[PDB]
Amino acid sequence: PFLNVFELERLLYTGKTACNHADEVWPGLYLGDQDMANNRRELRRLGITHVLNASHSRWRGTPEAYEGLGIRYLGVEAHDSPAFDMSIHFQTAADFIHRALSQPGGKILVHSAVGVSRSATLVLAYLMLYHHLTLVEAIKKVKDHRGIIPNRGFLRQLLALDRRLRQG
Amino acid sequence: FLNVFELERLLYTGKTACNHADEVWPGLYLGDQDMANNRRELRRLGITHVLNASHSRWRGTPEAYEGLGIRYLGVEAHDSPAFDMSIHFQTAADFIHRALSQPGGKILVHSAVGVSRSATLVLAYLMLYHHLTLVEAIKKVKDHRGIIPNRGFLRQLLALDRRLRQ
Repeated sequence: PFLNVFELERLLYTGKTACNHADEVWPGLYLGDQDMANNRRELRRLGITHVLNASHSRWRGTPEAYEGLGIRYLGVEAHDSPAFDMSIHFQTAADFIHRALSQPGGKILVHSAVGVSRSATLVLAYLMLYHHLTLVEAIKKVKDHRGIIPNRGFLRQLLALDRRLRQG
Repeated sequence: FLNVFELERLLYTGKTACNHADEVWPGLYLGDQDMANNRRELRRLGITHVLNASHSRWRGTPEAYEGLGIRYLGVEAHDSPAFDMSIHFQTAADFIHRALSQPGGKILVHSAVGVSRSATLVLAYLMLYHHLTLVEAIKKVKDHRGIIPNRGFLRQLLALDRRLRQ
């Protein structure tokens, strides 16, 4: 009927972290939630050219408005569970983000359902691979602008990426 | 360097709170030092009591509070897992209770950053006066303000929870 401080901590980490539906966390890189992904007017207003859905649903498929908005789309199916292997998506998502930003005027929304875990993981991987931030560095840069908390398993995967990169 | 558990605390403690204070319970605002110094906001919100869980004894009661009629209790706590907040649980929950028992009463419980020292007394108040368990108190508050008491305060609230629930 009682717990230890570690389980309390895990519960506390499910508290409020997100303040807006999306935040620019890197020049031209917005990180946000499903609402922003479905907000045609805001996607219009912000000049969104690429969308990376890190929570792609085979049921809902590619949002129908993105064609009318000129949006290049990449959905990856992913589940926000410490047991899920998000690393299968690191390089394909990073490359996508790189070529979105590489384009003059390019602007990308990376999103999940909440915008704090699946999506945040791929952004942090993108900064590690393409800008050579440490895992801790990328976390500090992103959390300056959006309260992120990748699940424990995604953090363990990002730590392993951090290890492998810093060696080579 | 940093293990995953350290990465978690860095992410969740080092985020930027959406607001300088949040109503986490009816008439109970939990927030930071900025809000404590925000005369405009204090008046707009109708704050009638302030509990400074980060009180320094060489500053007194904030001077502006008397003219506003704001009643003050300062708790001289440090945000350290070695600091025993438990000796203040009751005196703090009492003050909060009197504030909220007053018609129109509204309290600001604050600390430096509004995540640990102040949050700890808010949780203790909810357990003592509304008989919530620690976990219930946390679920009540966490979606309004992303609190995270330091591990030692969590241990002292676990001690309280067990005592109150025999």
